[PDB]
Amino acid sequence: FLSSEVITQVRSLLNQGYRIGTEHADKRRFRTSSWQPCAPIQSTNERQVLSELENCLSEHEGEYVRLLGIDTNTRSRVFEALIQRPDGS
Repeated sequence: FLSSEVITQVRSLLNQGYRIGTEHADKRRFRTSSWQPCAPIQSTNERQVLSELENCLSEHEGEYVRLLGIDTNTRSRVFEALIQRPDGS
């Protein structure tokens, strides 16, 4: 289901030792950059992370979903990218 590009980004982050997070916003909240998190992904197992990521995406179909890479020691964000949009504009 997940794209090659999203799998590549996730592997890259995990391989570097970062945690993966995700958040979502409908079209109205996207306007004000008002995101809500999906459930935390504690696993560092690639199969599990991708599985949970796909659940976030499918639970929020028709919303924006943003992939995050998080330095666990700092809790600082090191990476962000949109991985799902509403495919109209």
